Parts: sequence; structure tokens; C-alpha cells
Amino acid sequence: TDRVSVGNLRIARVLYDFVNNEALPGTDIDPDSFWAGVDKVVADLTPQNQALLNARDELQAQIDKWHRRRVIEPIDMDAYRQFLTEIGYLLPEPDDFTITTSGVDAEITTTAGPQLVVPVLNARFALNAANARWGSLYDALYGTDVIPETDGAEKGPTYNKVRGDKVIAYARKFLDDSVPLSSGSFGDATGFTVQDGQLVVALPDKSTGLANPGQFAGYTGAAESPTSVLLINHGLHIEILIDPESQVGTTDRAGVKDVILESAITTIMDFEDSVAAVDAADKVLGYRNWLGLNKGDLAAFLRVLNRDRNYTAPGGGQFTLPGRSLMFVRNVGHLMTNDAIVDTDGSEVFEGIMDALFTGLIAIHGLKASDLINSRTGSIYIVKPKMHGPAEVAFTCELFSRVEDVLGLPQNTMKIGIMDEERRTTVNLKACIKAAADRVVFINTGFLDRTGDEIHTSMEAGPMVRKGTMKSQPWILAYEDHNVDAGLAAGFSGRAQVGKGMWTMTELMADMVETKIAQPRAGASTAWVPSPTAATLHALHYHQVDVAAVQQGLAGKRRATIEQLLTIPLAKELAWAPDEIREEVDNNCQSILGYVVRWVDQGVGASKVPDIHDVALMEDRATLRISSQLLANWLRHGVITSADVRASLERMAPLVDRQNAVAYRPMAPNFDDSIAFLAAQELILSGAQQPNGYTEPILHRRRREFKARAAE
Ligand SMILES: O=C(O)C(=O)CC(=O)c1cccc(Br)c1
Ligand SMILES: [Mg+2]
Ligand SMILES: [Mg+2]
Ligand SMILES: [Mg+2]
Repeated sequence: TDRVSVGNLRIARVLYDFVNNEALPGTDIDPDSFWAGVDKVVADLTPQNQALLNARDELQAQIDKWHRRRVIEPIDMDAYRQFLTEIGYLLPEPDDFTITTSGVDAEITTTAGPQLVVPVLNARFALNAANARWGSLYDALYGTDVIPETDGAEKGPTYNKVRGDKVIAYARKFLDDSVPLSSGSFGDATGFTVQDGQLVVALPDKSTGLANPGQFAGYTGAAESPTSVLLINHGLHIEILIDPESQVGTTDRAGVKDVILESAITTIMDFEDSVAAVDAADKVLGYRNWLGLNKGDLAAFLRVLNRDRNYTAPGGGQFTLPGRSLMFVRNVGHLMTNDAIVDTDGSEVFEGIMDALFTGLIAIHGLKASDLINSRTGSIYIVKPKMHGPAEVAFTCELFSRVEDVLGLPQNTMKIGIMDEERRTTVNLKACIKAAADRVVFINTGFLDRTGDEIHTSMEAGPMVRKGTMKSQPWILAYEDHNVDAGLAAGFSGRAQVGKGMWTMTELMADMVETKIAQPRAGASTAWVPSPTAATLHALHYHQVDVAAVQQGLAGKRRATIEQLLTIPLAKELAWAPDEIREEVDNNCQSILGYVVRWVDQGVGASKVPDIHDVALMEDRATLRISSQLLANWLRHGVITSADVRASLERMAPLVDRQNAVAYRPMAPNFDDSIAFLAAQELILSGAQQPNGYTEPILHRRRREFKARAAE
């Protein structure tokens, strides 16, 4: 066979070799001890892993049955709440406490700023993300719709000076708003110098300093004619590049070439919802990238990781700043198994357990010199998604503890970023944080998964509101506030991130800049962006909003009740016309097909897919979880018929085919000959029966089916 025997396990050879030849050397872990550990941890924790999965199903069955026996229109909230408490769904809230997590880096405990999420299987993208710690504001403004492409300001094949000037003026205002001069505007600056350790800005008829000289962080080049000036605001750096001989500098009144923003402070290297990995070959591609990132030798010319940045202090001494985003890794959650390892019965091993062992092993390299150090404070940062309730958090705690022992790492080295993205976590959040009180480095509202769970949990209650309506329903607004309240009450300020979710409209940057400011205004010290460009633009918000002061002001407040959290997003009687229903169906089918076709045929786990209004959306598994669950819910309650679904899928399919074009295999007109098309259909028609509406069981099965056919 193509497998290696270790105790009860049979490990795919490709994975075995990868760990031995690439991951283990340099960690000082004895290979025999490692592998024995893998067998032992898998043997010991699998039963509990399974019990937790069975408990989800049992809770969901009871809730389904609660709704079916009811019939009374307005849900009786006190009865419902009492029921959830009876079945162990809603648990008692623990007494107040403060987290004790230690050895965490400044980028997490203290700095407020953007957090970038990127598929770890794409080496190019992962490299750009790691390097996105610094980014060009001019490139972000000029390249996106933040500067409207009005008459005369259009993007052309070459530099448009009218447009460039708008970019320059936008940035000058940003400087005025962020690091104000004692008098006058950056708009009128003619030059910058450093004198007696102070920044001096030349204006036309006078010179001025910063209103707050402490915002002067340093410079490069000669004090008397620097090549750049470095400022800091709300803990984030801004660098003005000075080069009158450059394309842009020549047109600028002070010779400014660009303004660089400290952008993606941290990055989450994702093994979960943004990637398609269904076997040992896929997992190894991902692990190898994660390894190269931690060793600092990942290279895709040849794209490489950036070095730290050198500056001159105001007084004239030297210092450096991190040139790379501080990396988390997102492991998969408790649900899935993967045949990369099977036992003697042929049973697949739980994937989350494997990720903990393998990504944790690999992360050791990031704690040491690259022939440079991810975590200088000695932590490994793992995001754990899709947990349901505090027992599941406790299980993750014990899993990490056992892995630490296998890896010979100190206890509590492996830190947890907690996704608050399932209903049973939301309503037990304080208890969940408590279960990880010494490991937690963030909580984050994964609002898309959370929306999927909301629909699945109350699937039997009645038909839900439209997808677009969900983002503004009472339950979700209360969930957002409740998350911030819980983190602040647990002492997260100055210790751990309070984070919010992803902006998915990748081309609507003007809208993001206008709207996403709500997140740090709500006291979030970080929030998710899909790209380095969006990281730079989102950074703007942290310069405008003093998140630390916002969090301080929110202290003690309790702004969401349990009743609000439990407000099921049921649609009102006769809420939609035939045309609105048709739109929702087509919108969901197009998005499902666009994403699924690339998942199943090409193993791409995150894709831009134009919705029904032709808005580009970054789709991942969570957005698919919503679309499929919504249609499943509408089909369950007779809003639409199975023919509506079929016709819509059949309608949208040729359009999606058109949207694609070398490793692409058309779904139409032979729909039922396309594994990808059938996958999409199955996600909808079996939606109600998937545990918690999770999409992986079907996606993994169908992707594997596709690969097997392709191999013959
Ligand atoms: O909202 C949540 O459940 C997330 O966890 C979001 C998520 O991973 C995502 C969504 C769209 C694009 C990308 Br990249 C990631
Ligand atoms: Mg049932
Ligand atoms: Mg999620
Ligand atoms: Mg301020």
C-alpha cells in the first residue's frame, strides 16, 4: 500500500515523508516520539471528538421537534428559553473573570488594525499577505474606486495626472486628519526636515511642527533632506516617501512620492474555509506553504518574504520595525475527517486533530531564526473555527495541551483565536472564553458561518428572510454587540483582540471605506479584509477611530440581552412578490454554482463570483453555507418548488460557464454529467440534512469523486 503503519494508524506516504524530511528537522523533536504521539493523541481524543459531534445532532433533533409540535405563531420566548436551558443548549453564565493569557505579541495585545485572511494553499497570495504589513496608499487609492473614475479621472493604460492629483489630495487630507500640523495643512507643505530631533514642515510663508511632536517616529536619509519621514498615530505607522525625481514626486509640491501605511498587522494563513483540501496531497501542499512561511524560505522572478525595515530615530539613533504581518494559522474545526490518515478499520482520522499536531509542529520553525521570528514572545497562534459551546472549547484546550506534550513545547504555547460563529457559542460566549481563559488571543464574529448556523438551527421554525436582509436582522446586531461586551468584560483590552468579520465586496472599496468604519467604532480592535489592498484602505479607519478609547468607554455596558440573541429571523406573512422570490433564488443559485464549480473541478476554495447584480463577491465555504441553507429553508417551507430550484440552477449554469474559460469544464448543457453541477444541486436538496448545514461533507465527497474520474 501507499501507507505507513504507526500503531493503529496508516499514514499516507506523502504526508509521512513530508513531516519526516521537511517539518521535523530543526525542531529537536525525535521522529519516533512524534509519530508515537500522533497515534496516542488520536487514540485518546477521538472518542470525545465523536461524542461532541453526536451531541450537536441530538440538540438539533430536539430543537427541530420543538418547532414541529408548536404551531403557535409568535414564538413564546420564555418557553423557548426554558426549553434550551432544559436540554443543555443554554448553560449558566459563569461569574466574572479576567483572562490570563501570557507570552502574546504586541500586534495582538495592543495594536488595533486590519487582519488579513488568505488561503494557505496559494503560495503567491500567502507571500503577498505576509508582506502586506506595509502597503502603498497611493496604489490603493489610484487602483480602486475609492477615487471615483469620474470624467477626466479615469484609469487608463498609463498614469492619469488628474487622477493622481486626486490621490495626492486624498492622502494630504488623511495626513491632516491623522497627524495634524501646529498650523497649516500638509496640502501646502514644500519640504520636510529634521532639526534638533524635531520634524519641521516647510510651508510657503513659514515653517511648522506637529501639533503632537510625539507622533514623529523617525526618518530615513539625511536629516536635512530626508528620503522619508515616519509618523505614528493610534499605534500605527505612516511613512511619507520623498523623491522629487520620481513619476509622482515630480508633480508634488513637496516632492512626495507615496504614503505607505502599516496595513495588515496580522494575517491568518487559512487551512479552513478558503481552501479545498480533501486528501493527503492537498494537505501536504498546504502544510509545505505554512512551513516555508515559518522558515522564511517560501518563494514563488522569485517572490520572497520581506526583511524588517530600518529607520533613524528622531534623536539620531537607529531602530527597526517588523516588515511582515504577524501570522496566525486557521486549523479546520471539529467536524471533518480526512483519509490522509486512516486506522486499521479503514476509518478516517479527525482532521482538526491532525491540523493541531501538524500545523503546531510546523509553527515551531516560526519561533526560531530563519537561515525572522513570527512570534518573538514564544506563542503559536491558532484560529479554531466552528466550535459549538464551552465543552467544545474545552476539548480544543485539551487537544492543544496534549499536542504541546508531544511537541515538547511548554504548556499554553499554542494560543486560540476563538471564532464566535455558531449560535451555541454566541449564547454561551462568556463560558466559552472562560474555557480557554489562559489560551485565548482573540474572539471574532464570523458572521457568515453564524448566519448559516442561524438558519439551520431554526430550519423547522418557518421560512427565513432573504440573504441580504440577514445582515441587518436583530439577532445579528445583538450578536455583534454581545461579542464585544463579553470580550471587554473578560479583560480583552490590552490583552487579546476583539475582532469582526470579512468585507466580501472586493471591488467596492469606496463602499468599504465608507461603511467598515463601523467595526472599530463598535470597539473592535481588528476586522477581516480579503486583500493587501483592502488592508491598506481599512487601516484608514484605525487612524480615524481611537479603538482603545472606544473600548474604554464601553466598559461595564451590557447592550444585548439573551432574548435579543434568540430572535429568530423568520420572514413575516406574505413578505415577497413572485419577482423578489425569483431574484433571491437566481442570486443564490448563481453564487452557489460559481463557487462550487471551481471548488470541485479545480480545488479552489475561495473565488470571486459576480452576484445577480453583477457585484463581485469573495465567496468561501461560509457564504456557500448561507446560500445553500437559505434555499433549503425556502424549499422546506414551500416558498419555492424543486422545479424552481432546478430551473434556476440550469439557468445560471451557462452564465457561470461563460464567466470561466483552461482547466475549466462546462457544466451545461449536460448538467447531470458534471460532478460540480450535481454537487451544487446536492448542497441545496440535502441542505436540511447536513449537520448544522455544513458544506464540507458534500464538497469533499464530490471533489474526491472528481479527482478519481480525472485519474482514469
Ligand atoms: O464569517 C465567517 O464565518 C468567516 O469565517 C468568513 C470567512 O472565513 C471568509 C468569507 C469570505 C471570504 C474569505 Br477569504 C473568508
Ligand atoms: Mg429531522
Ligand atoms: Mg467562518
Ligand atoms: Mg486620536
